Amino acid sequence: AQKRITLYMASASPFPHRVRLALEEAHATYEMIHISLVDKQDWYQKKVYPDRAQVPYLIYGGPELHPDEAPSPDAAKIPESLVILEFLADLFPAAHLLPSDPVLRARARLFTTAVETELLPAQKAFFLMGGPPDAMLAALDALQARLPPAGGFAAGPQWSIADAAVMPILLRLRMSVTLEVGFFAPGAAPVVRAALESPRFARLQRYIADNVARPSMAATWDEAAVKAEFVGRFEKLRSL
Amino acid sequence: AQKRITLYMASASPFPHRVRLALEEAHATYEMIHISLVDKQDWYQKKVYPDRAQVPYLIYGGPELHPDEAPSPDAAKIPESLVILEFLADLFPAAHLLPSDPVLRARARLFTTAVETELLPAQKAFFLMGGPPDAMLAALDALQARLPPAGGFAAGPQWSIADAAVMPILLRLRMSVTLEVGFFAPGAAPVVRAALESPRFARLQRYIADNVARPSMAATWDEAAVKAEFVGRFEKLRSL
Ligand SMILES: O=C1C[C@H](c2ccc(O)cc2)Oc2cc(O)cc(O)c21
Ligand SMILES: O=C1C[C@H](c2ccc(O)cc2)Oc2cc(O)cc(O)c21
Repeated sequence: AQKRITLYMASASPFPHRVRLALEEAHATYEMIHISLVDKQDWYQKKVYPDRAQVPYLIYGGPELHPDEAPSPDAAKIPESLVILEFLADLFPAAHLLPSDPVLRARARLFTTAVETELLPAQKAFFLMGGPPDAMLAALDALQARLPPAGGFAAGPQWSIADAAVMPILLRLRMSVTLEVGFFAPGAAPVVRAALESPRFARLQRYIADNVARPSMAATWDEAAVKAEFVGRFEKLRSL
Repeated sequence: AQKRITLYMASASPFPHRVRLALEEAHATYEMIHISLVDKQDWYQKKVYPDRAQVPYLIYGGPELHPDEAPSPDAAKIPESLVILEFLADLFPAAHLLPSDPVLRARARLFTTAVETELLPAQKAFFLMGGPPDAMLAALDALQARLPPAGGFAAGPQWSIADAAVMPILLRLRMSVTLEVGFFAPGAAPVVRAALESPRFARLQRYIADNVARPSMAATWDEAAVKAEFVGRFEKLRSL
């Protein structure tokens, strides 16, 4: 049997979306609970996750959870979207959320490492610090060249959690420069938008379409819900 | 030869030591090529690892490999010490470099996540940027508190690649503040050194001792060679 999975989450961040993708790809059974910035004050820092009150957060095991309850002592609390991706691959081995070959598992984890050390820093300096679009586009060149040039997904022919880790990021990057919502340099957003639609990113376009076609994306991507919450998160930042 | 392991390594840096600990714990057959961290052989970048020319770098498969040779095209090349650790737990499932339970595996990964996002940057601010010693001790307090208080290793009663990830940092940090070899603020190295010997850090002294008592330390930790290359690296960097 499958012990109980309750995911604490939100829509603006790419990070809960990563977890949902894997959960869907494993045809897992789970419930979701949403979490606001007022939830993290009133009850989610006091009652559920005191250390850092971050989502995403998996509760594995124990009984049915509703909002404002504390997780049972005996259930496991698992933060950190990448660890959770690894946990799901361990929990659902029949789903091959990671390939079986040790070298191709490394290749998946090297892909993710680079999303984290290279793609995310570039996005931050570009969308949040007004950096120039050259830097952003060169990070995207590099990401694209790490894709298998002979086609398929990040680690090769089979979908893996390396795809779950980057795809939420690319979708929101595209949205944020399509809506021009960000702390961009002047005209930076439409430079990046037009380049992502051009031949320089053919391989990446194809990779995005290959991921968006799988039933797991339709099941985890709600344009409006993400947009709504993405715009909001930008205004929070903006204020302060 | 379908299983040959060649490791590009060095002594001063913690990251190749992580891999050696794992190889010894797995009773793996392997060969080492020594890349100098004081005067890096430029054939390493030109013929072996052009992108980043960093150690550790693990060559899996193919024929015998000598210094000043390119690895075979048909062999796998794996950088990133934490990826290599996971790679070796997958190569050697019977060694149990990770526990079998998914929650305990997540526990190990979480522990490592914390070494990476809290301990290393604290060490960096401290050893490289001359930051105050109490900030460094605070990251050490937190590390110690994440250990099982009764005894045992990072993730439980069994050794795991999470001990392989943190033990080389701990050893070199001790050595570094004991010889005051670093860009420390006046009097900050002795504060940390004396606090590491005091009853505040007794649980952590235990952890280091328990790890050092395992055969894998004697087989991987040559303190005189580490110190020679660590001092030589530091003096070179200072002169610049
Ligand atoms: O999921 C991660 C991310 C974590 C990490 C997080 C932040 C950081 O700066 C570095 C590493 O390292 C790991 C180490 C592992 O053995 C397995 C893992 O799944 C991870
Ligand atoms: O070893 C790592 C570290 C890498 C990482 C590097 C920098 C960073 O900020 C976060 C993660 O992420 C991972 C993700 C995985 O699924 C498995 C892994 O072994 C790793």
